Amino acid sequence: LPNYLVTLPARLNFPSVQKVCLDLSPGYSDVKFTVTLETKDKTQKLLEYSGLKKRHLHCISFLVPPPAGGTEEVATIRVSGVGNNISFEEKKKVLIQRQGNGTFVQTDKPLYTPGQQVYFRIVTMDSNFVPVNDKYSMVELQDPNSNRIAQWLEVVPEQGIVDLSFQLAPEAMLGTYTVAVAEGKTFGTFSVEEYVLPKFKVEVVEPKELSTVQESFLVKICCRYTYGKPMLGAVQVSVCQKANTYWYREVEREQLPDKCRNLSGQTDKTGCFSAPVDMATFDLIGYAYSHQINIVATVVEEGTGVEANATQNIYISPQMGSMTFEDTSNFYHPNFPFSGKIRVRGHDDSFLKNHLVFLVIYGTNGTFNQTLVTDNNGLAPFTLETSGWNGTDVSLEGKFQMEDLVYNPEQVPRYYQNAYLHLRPFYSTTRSFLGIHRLNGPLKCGQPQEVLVDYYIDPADASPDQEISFSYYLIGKGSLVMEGQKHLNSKKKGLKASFSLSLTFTSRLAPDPSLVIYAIFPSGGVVADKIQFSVEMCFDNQVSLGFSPSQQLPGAEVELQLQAAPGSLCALRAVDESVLLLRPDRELSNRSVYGMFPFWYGHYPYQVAEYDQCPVSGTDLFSFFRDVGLKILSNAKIKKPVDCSHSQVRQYFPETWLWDLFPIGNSGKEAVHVTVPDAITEWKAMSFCTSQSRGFGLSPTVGLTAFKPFFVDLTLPYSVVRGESFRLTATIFNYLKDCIRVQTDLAKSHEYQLESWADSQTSSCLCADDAKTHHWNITAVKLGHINFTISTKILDSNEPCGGQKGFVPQKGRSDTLIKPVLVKPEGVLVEKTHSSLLCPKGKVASESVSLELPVDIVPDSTKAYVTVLGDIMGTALQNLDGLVQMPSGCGEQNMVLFAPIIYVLQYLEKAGLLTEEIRSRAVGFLEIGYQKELMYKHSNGSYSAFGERDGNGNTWLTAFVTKCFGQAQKFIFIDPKNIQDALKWMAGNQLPSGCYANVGNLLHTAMKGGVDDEVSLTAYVTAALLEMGKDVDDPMVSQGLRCLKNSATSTTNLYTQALLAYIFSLAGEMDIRNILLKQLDQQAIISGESIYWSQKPTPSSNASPWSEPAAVDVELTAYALLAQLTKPSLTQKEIAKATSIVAWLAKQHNAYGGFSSTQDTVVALQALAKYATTAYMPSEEINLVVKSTENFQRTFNIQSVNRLVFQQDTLPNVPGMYTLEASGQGCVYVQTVLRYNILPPTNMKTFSLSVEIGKARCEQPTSPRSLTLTIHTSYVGSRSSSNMAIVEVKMLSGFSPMEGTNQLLLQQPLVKKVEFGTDTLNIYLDELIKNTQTYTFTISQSVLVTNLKPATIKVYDYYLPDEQATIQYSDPCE
Ligand SMILES: *[C@@H]1O[C@H](CO)[C@@H](O[C@@H]2O[C@H](CO)[C@@H](O[C@@H]3O[C@H](CO)[C@@H](O)[C@H](O)[C@@H]3O)[C@H](O)[C@H]2NC(C)=O)[C@H](O)[C@H]1NC(C)=O
Ligand SMILES: *[C@@H]1O[C@H](CO)[C@@H](O[C@@H]2O[C@H](CO)[C@@H](O[C@@H]3O[C@H](CO)[C@@H](O)[C@H](O)[C@@H]3O)[C@H](O)[C@H]2NC(C)=O)[C@H](O)[C@H]1NC(C)=O
Ligand SMILES: *[C@@H]1O[C@H](CO)[C@@H](O[C@@H]2O[C@H](CO)[C@@H](O[C@@H]3O[C@H](CO)[C@@H](O)[C@H](O)[C@@H]3O)[C@H](O)[C@H]2NC(C)=O)[C@H](O)[C@H]1NC(C)=O
Ligand SMILES: *[C@@H]1O[C@H](CO)[C@@H](O[C@@H]2O[C@H](CO)[C@@H](O[C@@H]3O[C@H](CO)[C@@H](O)[C@H](O)[C@@H]3O)[C@H](O)[C@H]2NC(C)=O)[C@H](O)[C@H]1NC(C)=O
Ligand SMILES: *[C@@H]1O[C@H](CO)[C@@H](O)[C@H](O)[C@H]1NC(C)=O
Ligand SMILES: *[C@@H]1O[C@H](CO)[C@@H](O)[C@H](O)[C@H]1NC(C)=O
Repeated sequence: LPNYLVTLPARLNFPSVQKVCLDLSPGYSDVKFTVTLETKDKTQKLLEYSGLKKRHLHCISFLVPPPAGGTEEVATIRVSGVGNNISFEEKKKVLIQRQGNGTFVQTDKPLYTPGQQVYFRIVTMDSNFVPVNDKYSMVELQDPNSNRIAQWLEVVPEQGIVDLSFQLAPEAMLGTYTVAVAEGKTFGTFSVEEYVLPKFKVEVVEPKELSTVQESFLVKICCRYTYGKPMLGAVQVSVCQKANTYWYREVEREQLPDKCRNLSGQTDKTGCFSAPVDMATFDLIGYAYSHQINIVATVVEEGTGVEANATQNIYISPQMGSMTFEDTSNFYHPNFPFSGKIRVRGHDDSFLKNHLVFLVIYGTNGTFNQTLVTDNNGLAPFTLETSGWNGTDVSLEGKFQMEDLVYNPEQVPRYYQNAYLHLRPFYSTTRSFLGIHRLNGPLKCGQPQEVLVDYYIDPADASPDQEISFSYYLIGKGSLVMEGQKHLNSKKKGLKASFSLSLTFTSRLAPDPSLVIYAIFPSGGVVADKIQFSVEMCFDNQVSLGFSPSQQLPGAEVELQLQAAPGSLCALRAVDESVLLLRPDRELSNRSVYGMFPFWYGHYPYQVAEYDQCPVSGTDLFSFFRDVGLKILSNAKIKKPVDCSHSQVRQYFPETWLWDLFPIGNSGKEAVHVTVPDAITEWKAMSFCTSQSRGFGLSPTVGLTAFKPFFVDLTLPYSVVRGESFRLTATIFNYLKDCIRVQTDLAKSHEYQLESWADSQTSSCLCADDAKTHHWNITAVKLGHINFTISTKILDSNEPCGGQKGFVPQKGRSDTLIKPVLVKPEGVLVEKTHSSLLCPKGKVASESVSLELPVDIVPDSTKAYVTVLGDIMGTALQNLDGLVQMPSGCGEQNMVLFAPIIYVLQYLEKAGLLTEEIRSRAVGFLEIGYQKELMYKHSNGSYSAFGERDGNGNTWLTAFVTKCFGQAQKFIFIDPKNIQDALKWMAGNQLPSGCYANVGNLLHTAMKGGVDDEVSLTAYVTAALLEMGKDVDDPMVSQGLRCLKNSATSTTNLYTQALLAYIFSLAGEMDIRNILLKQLDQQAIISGESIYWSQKPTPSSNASPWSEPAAVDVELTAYALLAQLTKPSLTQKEIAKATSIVAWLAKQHNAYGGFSSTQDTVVALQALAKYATTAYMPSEEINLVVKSTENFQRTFNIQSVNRLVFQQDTLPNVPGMYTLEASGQGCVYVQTVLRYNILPPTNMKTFSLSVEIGKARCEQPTSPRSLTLTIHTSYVGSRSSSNMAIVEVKMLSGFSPMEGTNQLLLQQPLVKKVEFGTDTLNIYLDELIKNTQTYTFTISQSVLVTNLKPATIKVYDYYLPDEQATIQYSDPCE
């Protein structure tokens, strides 16, 4: 009878196109076939084909119909063949399933410091490696507290690629961040910590995984600096084996002592110490000790005493070798030779060449032995004659050695990993053979490959005149790739010959494709073979990367050759090799891209898995197609009839070098020139590109070696004082093989004095892996930043440098390093500010400033300038990042750089002056503020002044922060979970009377501005809510307002009156606003035309022209000015009263648009924003006249175009009298700023301040000097307790706080946060009482500076700069 064979994949993908094949044996000229696909919605007639007079295999392709269930659906494949007298039908079940899309997220590094800009990319592709260009609903970024800190909505890719960036905050939240795409369904993570710290690295070079067969192993501990030069010092080693912890507990049993072997010694001139450690010390065998050796190496530097450690754990493994079966199947053909290979490896996986290995054959006819020898690739080929096997199962085992190893049973056994193979005979009803040659190695993709096919045809299955049709099949990834038929006429080649197949491996073919070849004889029998290949993981878009040249000096040019398909867009990544080495994670690799998709599935899915229905009552041709994911319908004898009776510590993470997108032109190649970085390290680079024509591509990881012959290092102090001598330490390092003559020149300048003088000139000779140190005594002369230029260069010297001539390379002859050092003047800088509001109403408006100088002025510190702007807010606009020159490290003090930006933008938007250049600058500032604040978020959602270092949230600061994040949603993104969880916690702390409890107090009495009771807070929380736009019908407002009505009846405090007047100006109860505003007028102090309020007693009448900002008065005056400006329609008499209040608040400014502290700088600029929003006028032309005594004059111009422009000019004239003269129409804000240095006055009016100095060993001149400071302070001021306190400890020149100075102070009383600065240590104290407090820490000297000038210890109330104290301290050995 004639046969048929229908095949199609068992798993059909809805985006993919699949094939269904039909293999017809001859004899169907009257029988018509129709292969239909029967689903739920339709019956799709796939293939419709009648038979021929010969054997003809006819495949078709078709589009997969949509699965009905949205995700997947089981359908029915039906094959029917209707003829004259023949009618038969057959069905199978198949699985249609939606394709998975695999999305990846690549960050430029996987570890960042805070303040670095994080760049990342997002591309979605399908299993055909085609980039998806659909829009994404939401890309958001999450911080370690899982607060949503940025989002981009409706991002459209460019050729499938999304390129995004985010600026980290310079102290941003430490930990693991999360990048979410498409509602959290696909994501990636990256880390942020502080690093780059170590000066040198202790490296354990020789430690590697050990084996119990070693008698001793050599521990090699090499110590080299971070730039690579060796370091001399003493080494101590601790090579221990700890006792294995055991779960069982028994009385009077102790853990065994750690078997150790301690070693000590010194490094050689390579920086390495080495000593063998015998394995007899450690119990290599007992369960009572752990199987790991722990090596602790601690190295103290020769001379300086700098200590560093290293820990490497070494697991011990007894395994000595492995063996695997490659190029073999799990089946065989009887009577014909079965070939294979045996791969043999040692304990380190090296290919063991010419190794005698034993192949043992287990069978029914006896145990037979063959000896094999391996080749240079570690492969041992064999061939077994299956004619003597009688068609039975044979179990194969490859052994290293024949006799079994004899070991003591208590001892840990070393074993050899044998290879095993179970062979089932292929059931054939024919006596023929079909056997396929297999190819060696992972095959190169795209190249045509010739595969040889051996065959024998027994004459009892087919006549020797009959033409023989072999049909072959090629499967990749569980789908049909290639098909064909090889016809062989048995007269031309005989009945024993071979043929070849010309195959080409593409990317759509799997990394493991399957070739199945079969032929049906007229008896219905089948003979087949199945072989799987190893292909390189390729892509249809060839992307290459290349550097030209691949080695270059730092600072020079280099050509970056980038190649892809035409029309491709490429995403470059150039990274320090240390970054790819320290986390070899899922960085983008060919294995990672294939790893996204389940390509390993090549079996029937369980929804359409074909089981053998056995009546349970209490390797053939079908098994080949199931093993490649192919369903099969056939009537030939294809199946066996069913029988039923049952990281590391290697290096730093510096700059991401290159991160750009490059489009590839029509040429297919693109070359750009990039400048090589100054750092001496090797750069690894990779590129990935997308094209709609060729799909995704990926490059090889190519390198660029930035190498310079010699490196120089500058050890310089940061800041020194005038009159001091410091030690400039310059070291010169040689990385070459040869000795070079080097001459190091210190550039002569008039800005410092050299004590070396003419002794500095020489030319010392420096050989290989060698270093020469150069020092200069430098007396500090000029004040300011002084550049120190050192030019070290290689000479063409003929003197004996090394024995032969001194080497001169042709590139890298002269290295020049320039490092500046600040020479700060003595004492403390003082600032004085006379800010003026001149509104020329057509007339000439005039004011006069007198620059009076004190007597004991530190020289050259005198500078003064004048700032002119067309806007009263404009001084704060230029210094939004620098409003207050104070530490901003608490929960509230950070908000001095968040709140004022929001009111400025609301003013500039409502006045329309908001440019995109300004909006882009400002928006980025708020993002840096938002991140710092979230470090003070608690887990419940509230905020405190120091985060979780406080026990609870603070009621007032949470209401203040919530006020700002809601109004920030109009400009930048804010997570609503932060707003809602702050409101959820504050609603819980609302008291029954509608007032708010002061959890964490109402803050300090000059911070808050007031204290009297809890009603004072009920004022602010309701005020903040209404600022946010909340309703009067809001439950937190309405119950809040109900508590504020009976307590507005008999209220006495001046602050509380001005605060309440703001609230009822927002609440709309004008009846109570006017009662409180009139109580303000009777307390108003009018000085000239200025109207302000003050809780402090009235001065005589004299207000100093220079700013003396009472933070009580400044904050208080704005809350009145705010209460005035919330009447929705303003009279010209109310505008003028607001104008009269303004003429005092604008005078108290500092040099940066700030005032004196946190809230007052916020509240007053918040008020002046509401005034400038109300009183905005585009100024026509204001012409300002500046006059001085000694022939100095200056004219500025202010129009509506430069209203916001910061215009500044310094006064060349010595301090005298100056005259403003404002003419035009508009208003011009003019500020006068004076600076000088005086000696710090020992003022002890509000705080007691003293300093004890602990005993340093002055008689030790080669010890890193330690000074132990003991500081005493107390609040002797008028009130009971102070506010939050700063202890500002300026350092001595060349000193630094020791390791653990943070952790020392935090345990000591009242300390909340310790902060080390550049040259100043700031300590936060909660408050200071009248009890003398004592705080002690130790500082050490890192750079020698002599003739030490005194540094300044300063203690001051943060929210009251007027309540301060200042002392000095000096070196006791000087
Ligand atoms: C893998 O990615 C593809 C490509 O984006 C996803 O297919 C797309 O899914 C969307 C949403 O279901 C389809 O848009 C819709 O079009 C219909 C008309 O057919 C319209 O009535 C809807 O309102 C909607 O706009 C889009 O056509 C479809 N694209 C293709 C080529 O079919 C697919 O869902 C992703 N698969 C997975 C598992 O994520
Ligand atoms: C290698 O050297 C480093 C640096 O000397 C060692 O790290 C240090 O370990 C000590 C002891 O645990 C830490 O001090 C402790 O800090 C906690 C708070 O963090 C405090 O409550 C304790 O009272 C104590 O002072 C110290 O912070 C830590 N330093 C750093 C920079 O991590 C490290 O343990 C050494 N490793 C080996 C194997 O020798
Ligand atoms: C993933 O891609 C990497 C490239 O980043 C592939 O690395 C390749 O590794 C092989 C094996 O070392 C190298 O193949 C050799 O090529 C020479 C001809 O240049 C040939 O004579 C040798 O017999 C050998 O086949 C190859 O140079 C290297 N690079 C590239 C670009 O192919 C890696 O194989 C890929 N991995 C997978 C699983 O596909
Ligand atoms: C101390 O040395 C540094 C060099 O390390 C000096 O800074 C340099 O100042 C010059 C000014 O002529 C800069 O040249 C120009 O800079 C501008 C601004 O970016 C640029 O548009 C020009 O194309 C040109 O390159 C030079 O780049 C700059 N170098 C650095 C690294 O900032 C500094 O002025 C010296 N200070 C003293 C007190 O000696
Ligand atoms: C530099 O010269 C000054 C002169 O007073 C001396 O005191 C100091 O010790 C010298 N330092 C070095 C490193 O030579
Ligand atoms: C958070 O607030 C709740 C009250 O809602 C309080 O019980 C809890 O102790 C607070 N936790 C912290 C860490 O502030």
